Amino acid sequence: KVKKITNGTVIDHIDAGKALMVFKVLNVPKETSVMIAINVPSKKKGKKDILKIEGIELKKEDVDKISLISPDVTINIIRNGKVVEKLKPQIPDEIEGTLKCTNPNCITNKEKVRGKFKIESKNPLKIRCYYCEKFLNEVIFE
Amino acid sequence: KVKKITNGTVIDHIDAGKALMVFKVLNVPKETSVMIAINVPSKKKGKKDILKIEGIELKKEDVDKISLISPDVTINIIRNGKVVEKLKPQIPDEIEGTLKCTNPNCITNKEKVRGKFKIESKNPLKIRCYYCEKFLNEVIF
Ligand SMILES: Nc1ncnc2c1ncn2[C@@H]1O[C@H](COP(=O)(O)OP(=O)(O)OP(=O)(O)O)[C@@H](O)[C@H]1O
Ligand SMILES: Nc1ncnc2c1ncn2[C@@H]1O[C@H](COP(=O)(O)OP(=O)(O)OP(=O)(O)O)[C@@H](O)[C@H]1O
Ligand SMILES: Nc1ncnc2c1ncn2[C@@H]1O[C@H](COP(=O)(O)OP(=O)(O)OP(=O)(O)O)[C@@H](O)[C@H]1O
Ligand SMILES: Nc1ncnc2c1ncn2[C@@H]1O[C@H](COP(=O)(O)OP(=O)(O)OP(=O)(O)O)[C@@H](O)[C@H]1O
Ligand SMILES: [Zn+2]
Ligand SMILES: [Zn+2]
Ligand SMILES: [Zn+2]
Ligand SMILES: [Zn+2]
Repeated sequence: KVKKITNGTVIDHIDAGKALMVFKVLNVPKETSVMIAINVPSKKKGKKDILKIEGIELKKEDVDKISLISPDVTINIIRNGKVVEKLKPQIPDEIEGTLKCTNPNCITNKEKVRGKFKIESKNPLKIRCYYCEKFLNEVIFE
Repeated sequence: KVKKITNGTVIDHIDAGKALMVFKVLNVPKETSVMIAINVPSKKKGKKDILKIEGIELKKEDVDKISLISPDVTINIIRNGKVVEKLKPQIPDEIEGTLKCTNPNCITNKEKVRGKFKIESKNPLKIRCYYCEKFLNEVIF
């Protein structure tokens, strides 16, 4: 019924309604061919989102960023139209820049100091700002 | 192969890379099931985007908004899994506010002034701001 990917990545089992957030964070080149399924059937999740990206094999850094958005996705490496590998995003121990400290008065939001964070818990996800040492109350990609 | 739309809308022939902007302006309910194809083959346009929405038949207002973003779209109404009607957008001659002038120096972008544009050409689409007289370099709501 539709053009099957030859070479690329299929980010499957994304929590329903979060594919657009994931896609934005990945920030792929403008001419990239992509298929985005939102709120579609899932035997495992009931409903889910899917991101199919042609011609790109995500780098570790991008892969792991996804873990901060949807903790149970399956990264499917496609080659010759076949799934040759399934990866799970890793929640990093530390993060450079990337996120916004949710403390309005943090030195990183008042001065020119790049963000720095540390993950202190994976489930639930708890991220502490290195500088003000306050936990983020939300995950925000800068 | 993939699940088809049973009842809803298939917005076809969207200019490549513009489906997300179109989807954003439609602002559909959070639980809406959707399929977005970006930069896919098209005999008619070489490359294009396609937006498929289950459970929603776009209202005229939305239809005409889409055209400003992508003038050659085809609105396909789906019922019982079949395209029962093929709609073409109507491009207005004038526009009140709605769009943001793409000229940073325009008064509308420095003071709180209600935008106003004139469509001087639909093929190709040329939208002129009444205040600064400059043509939009992009359709922004
Ligand atoms: N070449 C391809 N082009 C586009 N989509 C593909 C391709 N290969 C498989 N997929 C997608 O990758 C995902 C996983 O494929 P498979 O690994 O075939 O699913 P499962 O359903 O067998 O995997 P899970 O058991 O879901 O990991 C599915 O969502 C599938 O539609
Ligand atoms: N390119 C696509 N366009 C439209 N719908 C799609 C596309 N690819 C996958 N789907 C739909 O996504 C749903 C899940 O397919 P898969 O992901 O194939 O189910 P599973 O049952 O393999 O998923 P679980 O592994 O159950 O999440 C199906 O309804 C399928 O038709
Ligand atoms: N029930 C459906 N579910 C999902 N997609 C559909 C469904 N019916 C048809 N479409 C899509 O709607 C668009 C128009 O269908 P048709 O009108 O069948 O295509 P054409 O290619 O025959 O139309 P054009 O000649 O492209 O207007 C196509 O992109 C088609 O794949
Ligand atoms: N849900 C989908 N998932 C992935 N790819 C899709 C999906 N629906 C359609 N496509 C792709 O969109 C492209 C155009 O299909 P159609 O829209 O069927 O072509 P046309 O030749 O009918 O288009 P024109 O009418 O030529 O734009 C094809 O490559 C098709 O496989
Ligand atoms: Zn599956
Ligand atoms: Zn801080
Ligand atoms: Zn067609
Ligand atoms: Zn202006």
